This record gives sequence, C-alpha cells and structure tokens, in this order.
Amino acid sequence: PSPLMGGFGLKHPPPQILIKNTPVPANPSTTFSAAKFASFITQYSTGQVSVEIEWELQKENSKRWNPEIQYTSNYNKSINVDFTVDTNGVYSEPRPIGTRYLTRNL
Amino acid sequence: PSPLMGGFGLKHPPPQILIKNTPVPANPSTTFSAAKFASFITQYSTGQVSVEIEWELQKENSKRWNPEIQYTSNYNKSINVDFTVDTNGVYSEPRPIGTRYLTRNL
Amino acid sequence: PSPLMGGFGLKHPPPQILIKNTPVPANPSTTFSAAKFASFITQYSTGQVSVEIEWELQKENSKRWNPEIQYTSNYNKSINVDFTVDTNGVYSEPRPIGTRYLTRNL
Repeated sequence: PSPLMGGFGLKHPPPQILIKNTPVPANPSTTFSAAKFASFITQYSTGQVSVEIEWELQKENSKRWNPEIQYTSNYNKSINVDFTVDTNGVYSEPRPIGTRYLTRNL
Repeated sequence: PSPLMGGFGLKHPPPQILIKNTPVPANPSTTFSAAKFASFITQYSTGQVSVEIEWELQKENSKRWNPEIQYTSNYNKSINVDFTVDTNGVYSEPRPIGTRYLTRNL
Repeated sequence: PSPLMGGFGLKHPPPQILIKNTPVPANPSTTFSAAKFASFITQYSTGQVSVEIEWELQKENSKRWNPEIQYTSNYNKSINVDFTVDTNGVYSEPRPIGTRYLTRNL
C-alpha cells in the first residue's frame, strides 16, 4: 500500500483539519418567521497556520570509491536565480527535484 | 603564516619519520684492516604503513533559500568512471577538486 | 580590523533587528482560487523604540602643566544656538565634533 502517486501509505494519516466561519445572521424581522435564516453578514477570516514535522533520517553508509551524483545549482550566470523570486517577486520552482542521487548496491 | 601553496601552517608540524636499512657487511678479510667497510650484502625492505588522522569539522549553518553548488559526478555515459582504474588497472585523478562549494555571507 | 569609516570592528556586532507588518488579506472570493493573494488591506504601524548602551570610559591621567584644548560653545551672540532647533523647530548639527581634544605623550 504505497501510494501510486508517490509517498507514504498511512492507515491513519494526518487527520483532516476543517475550518469555517460561524454564520452571523443579519438584521432579523421583528415578527417571528419559521423560515430558516437566509440573510447573513458578509465576512471572512485571516490568520496564521503553523506545521512542524519531525523526520527520521537513514544515514548513507556507502563504501564506493569514486564520487557520487549530487543535486547542485548551475554555476553559470543567469538572469534569475533558481528557486527565488523574479523582479515581480513571483516565486517559481524551475524543475522537479527527486531524491534518488546517492547510490546503494542491490 | 598560512602556507602559500595551501594548507595549515604549523609551528610544530607532524615530525619527519626517517627509515633506513641497517648495513650488513659482506665477508670480511681474515686479516685486520683499518679501512672502513665498503662491501655489503645487497638488501631492501618491504612492509606496511598506517596513517590515521582525526579531523574536526565546522558544520554548515546556512539560511539561504535556493540550492547551493555541490561537487558531483557527471551522469552521462563514459568509457571510464572518474577516480577509478582503467583496463590497465591504472588509477587516475581526472581533475583537481577544491573545497569551496558551499557559500557563506561576508 | 578597525573600520575604515571609523569606529569599532566587531566579529559579532549588534544583530540586525528586522520588523515588518503582517499582511492582512482583503476580501477573498467565495470560490477557491489557487493563485496567491494579491489584494491586502493597506496598513502601517507606529510605536516607540528604546536603545540603552553602557559605555566604558578610560579616564585621563595626564601630568601636563598648561591647560589643554577642549571643545566649547562660542560665547558670542548669534541668531541661533548651536545644536538646537530654529524658529521652524528644525534640529541641526552645525559642525562635526570629533573626540581628540585631550593630549597624551607618544
């Protein structure tokens, strides 16, 4: 049960966190009406969210002699630096980065 | 006093280790001669040498966002692998490798 | 490593203190949009800042007989007093003041 899109299969994954604004009714009628409220004060919410994850690492213990392939930035000059913002302050991710750079014997 | 060729300047560097074969005189004359010995048994020595050095590391503590330049092997196919032996078993070092790949602010 | 512009060279100088206003998003769309927020409530902040520095003094211990040069205000009358505000309440510093007025032997 490893996900086909990639990742860790969890029988009990991190739970869904559901958030919504409590409806605030607008001005009601002075006469009682059994119809459910359909007029509300327009509102939204803003705030900060923090996620902290602890990860366990499996340290490489290779005994190969020659150097390995490593992910690296390209030294040549460029208009924009990779994984930074441009003159519009727009953050971009130039390429997908996997994890399989070190080598291990079968 | 940093060496100009590169490295660590030491007022008391690792001492020189001097080794030589003890001269074994060849067959002497049965009559005493005050002349110093000039005939010796031809000989050499072979053995194993072990050097173990402990190095202290200064761990990188960078806060840059985008990836850094790292030394890496080239993925493209080649006749010979870098820093290995060839079909003659001759070890070669294809290029000089420095140490200055990570970055730190001034 | 004394700064060429003048002052004290510090390997660990007083740290930079960074302050910014937390962005408060404006009214969002009732339909989900994956585009990052570009509309915010215009706002600024005001407040008070306090800096307290303790300085150590090296007391003069001279044995010269005749009086020394000292920095002084000029007694003659003037339209404006030095290092005060003018009729517009604008504070000005009329001249640069150094620190080298007392004398010591070589």
